[PDB]
Amino acid sequence: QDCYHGDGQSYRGTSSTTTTGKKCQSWSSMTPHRHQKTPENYPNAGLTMNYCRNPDADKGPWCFTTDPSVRWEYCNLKKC
Ligand SMILES: NCCCCCC(=O)O
Repeated sequence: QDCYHGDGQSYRGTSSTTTTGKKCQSWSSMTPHRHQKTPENYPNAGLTMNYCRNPDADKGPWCFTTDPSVRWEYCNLKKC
């Protein structure tokens, strides 16, 4: 099962697609979106490849988007 539990900071699945069906930008890529959500900045977060994560304590997993126009979105993951 690829779901999450409550806030999903726990998650470590390899779901890398947006809520709207967009590819997730890779965490360390500063293209298209430059940001500070790097493993250098969050060594415990699991800010690997381009999978949905929660380095910020948000309500659920998300990622930056490869759509230059859409900086970030929630992930297409379910609460389990
Ligand atoms: N936690 C949801 C919003 C992500 C904001 C990304 C930021 O620009 O650092």
